[PDB]
Amino acid sequence: MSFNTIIDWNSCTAEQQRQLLMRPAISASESITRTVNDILDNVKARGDEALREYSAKFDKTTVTALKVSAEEIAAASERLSDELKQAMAVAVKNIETFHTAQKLPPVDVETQPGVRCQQVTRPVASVGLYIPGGSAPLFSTVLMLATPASIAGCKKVVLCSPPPIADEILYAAQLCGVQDVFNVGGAQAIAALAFGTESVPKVDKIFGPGNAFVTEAKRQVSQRLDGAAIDMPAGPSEVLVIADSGATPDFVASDLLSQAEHGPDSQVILLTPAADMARRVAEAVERQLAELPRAETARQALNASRLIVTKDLAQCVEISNQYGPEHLIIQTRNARELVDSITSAGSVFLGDWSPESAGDYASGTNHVLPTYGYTATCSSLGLADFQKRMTVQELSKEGFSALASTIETLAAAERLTAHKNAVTLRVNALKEQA
Amino acid sequence: NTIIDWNSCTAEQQRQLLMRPAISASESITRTVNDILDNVKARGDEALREYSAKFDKTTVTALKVSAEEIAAASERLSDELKQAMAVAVKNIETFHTAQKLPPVDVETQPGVRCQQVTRPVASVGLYIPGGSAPLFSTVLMLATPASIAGCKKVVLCSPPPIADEILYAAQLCGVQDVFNVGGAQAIAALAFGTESVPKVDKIFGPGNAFVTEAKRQVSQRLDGAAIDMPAGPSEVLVIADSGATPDFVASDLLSQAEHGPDSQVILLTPAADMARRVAEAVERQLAELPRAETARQALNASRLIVTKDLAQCVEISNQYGPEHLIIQTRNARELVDSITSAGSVFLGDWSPESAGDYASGTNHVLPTYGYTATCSSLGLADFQKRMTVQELSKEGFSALASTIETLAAAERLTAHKNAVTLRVNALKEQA
Ligand SMILES: N[C@@H](Cc1c[nH]c[nH+]1)C(=O)O
Ligand SMILES: N[C@@H](Cc1c[nH]c[nH+]1)C(=O)O
Ligand SMILES: [Zn+2]
Ligand SMILES: [Zn+2]
Repeated sequence: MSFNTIIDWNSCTAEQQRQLLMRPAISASESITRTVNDILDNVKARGDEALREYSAKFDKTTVTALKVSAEEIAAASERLSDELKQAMAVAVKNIETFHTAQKLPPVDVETQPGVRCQQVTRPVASVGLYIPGGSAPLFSTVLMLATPASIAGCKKVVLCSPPPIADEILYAAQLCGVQDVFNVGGAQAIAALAFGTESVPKVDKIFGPGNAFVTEAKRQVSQRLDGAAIDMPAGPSEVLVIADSGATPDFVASDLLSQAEHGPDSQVILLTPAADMARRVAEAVERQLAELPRAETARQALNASRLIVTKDLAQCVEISNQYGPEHLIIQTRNARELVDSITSAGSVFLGDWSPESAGDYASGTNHVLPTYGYTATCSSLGLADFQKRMTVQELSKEGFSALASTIETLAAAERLTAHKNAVTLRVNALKEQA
Repeated sequence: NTIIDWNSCTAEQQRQLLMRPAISASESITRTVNDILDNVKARGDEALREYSAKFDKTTVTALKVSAEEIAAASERLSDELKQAMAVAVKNIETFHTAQKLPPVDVETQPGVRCQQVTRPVASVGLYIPGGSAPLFSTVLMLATPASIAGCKKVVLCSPPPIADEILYAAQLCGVQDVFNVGGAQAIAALAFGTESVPKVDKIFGPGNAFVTEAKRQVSQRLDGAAIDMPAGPSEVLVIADSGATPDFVASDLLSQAEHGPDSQVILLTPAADMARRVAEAVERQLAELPRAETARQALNASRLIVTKDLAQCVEISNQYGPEHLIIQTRNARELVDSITSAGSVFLGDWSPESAGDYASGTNHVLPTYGYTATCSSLGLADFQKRMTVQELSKEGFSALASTIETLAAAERLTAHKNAVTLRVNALKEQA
């Protein structure tokens, strides 16, 4: 249906092989940047009045109260089925158990007698969460963001989403303890969280992906001093599946399609030692695609897919590590054995019964992951992103005295007399006193 | 001098007192650093050698410092220094090794195994400013964590000629390659790589305005590389009570001030008497510092503030979020819990900033300019990444299947839902 079939890796030239491992390039659109720039400055200078002006020309019912009332929340709540509410409770319980398990053990050591050094954590005081709106509300992200923030001890957690806000998002927010929910979206919401308005509190860090304007807004506020920090840069979503001859074509295909339906820009890749497996997966994908209700998105994403036949699993791992996929699914006989050799990936799924779908919703891991190659240096969203590491040290007189000569020597070597003098004064004071 | 009586200040005058300087970032340098990167990415080494002629008399030939050139430098250093550095490295190594994250491995539900593991950042490049007196201590601070993290490639760039202290330092911490390159071009070389300098995944280390600007740029490019953290002027804030020693407080403010003319120096104390004595001690000590023009210049921005009580010192400190916080009070340790924002904290009268900058073992590469609000001190974590792993058994998956379908269904993600149904049906037929 307008596309490729399979690629024999070793049949490609060294150059072509390097072109596949590369991801598409993004523009900059001098226009969107300028548009977003004016949006941010406007929101900072004219607050809620400015937000209502945008709400006006962007809606048939200009928003009045920015903060969703507690009454509107309880109403949305009752309208959801018990089935769905219970499903969310299961997801939150497992997400909570996994992230709670990431709490850093205390770091407290005496590098040498009398020289006590510690590392303690402090939560980011206030965080803002953004959730896109629309037809199909991806309320699960609310669970992924608010849960870790709650566990970290963040003092303030607020959320913005394009009005009207779905009952699922509102319920997901209440369930995770989100304190305030605001009727704002796009680059304006990011600006509202980053700068603050009469209604929206200024937060220290903003979490949550969005469209091109949300992404640009997050980039801009992270680069401004009067702005705020952000969770991570965005990029197209990806999935790489490593499958041997023992995998089930339909399982492989269902995972490639799950990722593909996340957007026309999703990158889906299959690495398999078996040409036969590749062919079967390609056909399963075609057959399953034909049953997908609204598969135009999935269809377009598949045009950039790559079903690669390799020499063996070792070459599969070599290729995967060079790529560093956001999601890595290992459907091979010795799945867990390979993990150790996996040097780069956002989140790994092992075996036939670990669908990407299980991780997006209820296994407990976070589905907010690095993509577009950022897997090379950034990590999966976790507890650490809602905290800060602070260092503390205390030297006793004895500890200080034994380290003094070393400090003076080094300070003197760097020609920083005042640093050296700070030690000398203390040393003489100690001789004196006793 | 000039003592500030905090509470006699208008609420506005107050925040204006602690406010940090503004930003220049003059387009002049934004462009200069830009065309510099492009050139390096297109014409690699040929570009680098063209930039050596310009800045500094080196006309660099071989970019990589030879092993023989390093051994010679090592021999020219005194035993006293070499031994000083071993103490530093040993302590730094001990503190960062202690930061290792114990592995996370749990079953959120029976048969649903979730783990968090760590992987090192593949390759990292370290930048060290040159000059007559180089702060070679930064080498120990960056290269030691990189060694502990298990980074496969660790390289360092520094303006030629590179002092012996830097070469020895690099070698002691196991840096693999040292390159005769600096400024905005050294950063571009690490981000894009050249025929001699390898492309790295993350770049660490502070430097002048051009280095700072190049890091920002390469961190904002798909073709570039990630960086450790944004830059800013260094800061020191001392909280001292009636029991503190004027000369000790002054020596810490001056330690920070002697770094650069933009250093922020701040004293908070509930005793006017103490503030006045500290100002006098600063005056006396200043007159004896050789390279003290900049220290005096930094002090033009200093603040000697008198608060009403100790609690108010903690309040102001938390609002500011200083890079270095020194607590010279009689119960320093107990105050720590109430400190919500600071880069590195020093407790008591025997914990001078100098100790932390050199051998206590903590890292002196800290977040500043208010970034302590969300950013952290450099540590092991900045040289690695967390990767999650999950494996659901047949039982675990079956116990979660319904939940996943219900959720996927609500988000209208059909393929996500069908991935579960396919598996549930397969299990039913094998049951
Ligand atoms: N795949 C989405 C997460 C998700 C939500 N629902 C299903 N999946 C992401 O990239 O964040
Ligand atoms: N005080 C410096 C580090 C330093 C290097 N040498 C002496 N001190 C800082 O943390 O910015
Ligand atoms: Zn998904
Ligand atoms: Zn210092």
